[PDB]
Amino acid sequence: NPLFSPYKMGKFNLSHRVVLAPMTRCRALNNIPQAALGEYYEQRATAGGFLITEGTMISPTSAGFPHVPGIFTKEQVREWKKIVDVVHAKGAVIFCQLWHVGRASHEVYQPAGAAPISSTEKPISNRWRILMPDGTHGIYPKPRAIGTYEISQVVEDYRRSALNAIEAGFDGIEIHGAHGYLIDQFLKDGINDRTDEYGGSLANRCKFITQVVQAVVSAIGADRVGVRVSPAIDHLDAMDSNPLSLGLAVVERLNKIQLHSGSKLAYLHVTAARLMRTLRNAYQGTFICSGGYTRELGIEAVAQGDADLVSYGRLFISNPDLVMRIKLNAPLNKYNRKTFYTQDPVVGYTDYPFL
Ligand SMILES: Cc1cc2nc3c(=O)[nH]c(=O)nc-3n(C[C@H](O)[C@H](O)[C@H](O)COP(=O)(O)O)c2cc1C
Repeated sequence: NPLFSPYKMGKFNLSHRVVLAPMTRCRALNNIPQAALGEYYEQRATAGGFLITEGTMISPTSAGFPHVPGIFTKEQVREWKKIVDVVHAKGAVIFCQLWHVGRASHEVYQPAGAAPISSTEKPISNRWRILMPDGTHGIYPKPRAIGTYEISQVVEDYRRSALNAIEAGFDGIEIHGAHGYLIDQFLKDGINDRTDEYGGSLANRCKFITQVVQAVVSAIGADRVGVRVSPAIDHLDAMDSNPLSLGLAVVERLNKIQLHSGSKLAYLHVTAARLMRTLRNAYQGTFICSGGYTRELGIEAVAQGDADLVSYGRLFISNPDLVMRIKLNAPLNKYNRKTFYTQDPVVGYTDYPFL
């Protein structure tokens, strides 16, 4: 089983290649990490195993879900440190995913009910609805297209959040540039209708993610920085006319950032020759594949060299010992979609049984 051959992910030595994918669970009440999160990640932590936390707010305007953790206040760093210690006390490596939803927000999630910010003024179409704090579903509003000065301010929010994560004890961070959120709103030409230096050509549309990665790399180091993208996922109207060309353009800038920094990024994380094999071959460094992978598909991806690590999402919600179950080829538990985003600290969160 190649999933349990060790792997060197920069400075971190992993004992297996099963990774916990980032998953918003909405148990961080009032954007403050709770003790339930520490129990949740501890259940899933393994000695030498890699964990990626739920998307974490970088600023008061970055949230589009209820009760998602932040890492932009000192109270948030204080609470995150207790969760990181418990995870580290089981021998695991943990990255904090920095997450800005962009236009994928709503009045109720914004300070003073302000409009969400984005690369464009176009809202997410009527086909998608946002989850509201009371469990209902609302309408995505018109975002406010930000200028270039505000862009550099959002980049500074990524930078300050990356330092706060290291302050909390995180081994590193992952840049959330997937699933049609703020960074994807600049990447995809189905959303980015700008005419300034951040829109139009592939180079202009890759400029925002390039500045975000360079800023956090300069702050904490490249080997503590992971990047996640999803060129071929159309979530929230995040379509590109050429997802392969866009994905290869992003890899080219990531490869260049590593050359200009003298170090490799922690990894490239792609969720969805296959599109995934093409980006892996083009990227000079560690590759994590994500999306619909099983035990056999993950074994095969590592054996054929398609990826170095495999992240599992939904199966990790219902199987806290998913790493052990994959090792023993033990039957897995079903997950309950109803409690994906509820607020109970136990029900549908930490009460999924171990083997
Ligand atoms: C409830 C839920 C929350 C998720 N939250 C995030 C997130 O915050 N950031 C992210 O990049 N992906 C998020 N994802 C996507 C997963 O990380 C993963 O890419 C996707 O679930 C496919 O993995 P799987 O088929 O193994 O479940 C989430 C998925 C689910 C089901």
